[PDB]
Amino acid sequence: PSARIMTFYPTMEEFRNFSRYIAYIESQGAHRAGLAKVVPPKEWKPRASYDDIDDLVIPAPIQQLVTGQSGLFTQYNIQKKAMTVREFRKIANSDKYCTPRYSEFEELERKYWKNLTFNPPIYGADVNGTLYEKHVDEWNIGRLRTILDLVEKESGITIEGVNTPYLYFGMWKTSFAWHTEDMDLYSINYLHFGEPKSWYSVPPEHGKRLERLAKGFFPGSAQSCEAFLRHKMTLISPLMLKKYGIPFDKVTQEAGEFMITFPYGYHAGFNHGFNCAESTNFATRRWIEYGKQAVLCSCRKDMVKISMDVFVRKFQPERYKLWKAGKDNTVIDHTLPTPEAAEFL
Ligand SMILES: CC(=O)Nc1ccc(O)c(-c2cc(C(=O)O)ccn2)c1
Ligand SMILES: [Mn+2]
Ligand SMILES: [Zn+2]
Repeated sequence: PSARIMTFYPTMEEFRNFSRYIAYIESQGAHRAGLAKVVPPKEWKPRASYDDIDDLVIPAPIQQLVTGQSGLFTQYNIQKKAMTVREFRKIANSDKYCTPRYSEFEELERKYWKNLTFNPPIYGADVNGTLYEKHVDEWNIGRLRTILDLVEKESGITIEGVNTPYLYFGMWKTSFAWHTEDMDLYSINYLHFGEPKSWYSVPPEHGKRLERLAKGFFPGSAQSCEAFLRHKMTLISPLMLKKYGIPFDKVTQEAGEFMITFPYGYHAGFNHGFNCAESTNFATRRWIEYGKQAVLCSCRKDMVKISMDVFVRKFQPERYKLWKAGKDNTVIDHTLPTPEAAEFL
């Protein structure tokens, strides 16, 4: 109602059916913030121990160089040589790169935005893989069983990090820039272990305002691409958002907790120290209209585009002809929960 980030605490019985619970948190309005936390039942664990992954290879570690001032920044991601987790961790916990001393989140937050452009960190990002054991059937990021699977059930198409899992090994001050998901999908993020990850979110109903702000500050960027925020290079501080009246909220994700982003929910954030997160995209019936209307990067060829055709055919058959003819003028109402939420309404 205030479009603020909500947190949920499912029972183990509730935790069993992933799609149904997302339908439930949406019936509670969680999607309005564009971001929600889910704390799993105490009984649940995805892997017995994380002690046997020191030899896992991070194929393409990136150094995050950041340039900018007064709350506006551009981030250049520079690929470094491959690396084992053990090698990463020891860099991460080294004195040069480890978390500074701090009392409250607010202080660490100030330190992040103050030292953003100094001493570039390394982010072990976009590693193909899962840390779930094969037997875990609840909230398994490797096989969430949502209608996004249609991309690989009806079509034979695989998209790394999108319907397959990605691992993110973070250290202090590693960042994810402001962005929505590819095709404005949902995403799920599970923090396996380590120091926290802090998130900023803008409600989907005020997302355009964020985009107008960004276009204002980066007009050359705006001109050379229709959706340059999809480059995931743009950092904008909470003080800049507050100054220009963009509504937003912030939340800190601890180890063992899930974050869900919702369609067209802009988010950004940073890692507090050494940690590991797993994520992928997923969809619900509500996403389809977002997919249909998503504005994509127009300046790169290696970017993610999902043929919406099969989703329209299967879930909106009465609109298929109209859509295919270019006359579908459905307007998205960001406050409405996905259809599956009828059960709880
Ligand atoms: C390097 C890249 O393609 N960026 C990217 C693409 C899609 C995403 O969902 C995220 C992302 C990453 C995180 C994270 O690094 O923890 C959190 C939320 N979103 C980051
Ligand atoms: Mn994301
Ligand atoms: Zn582009």
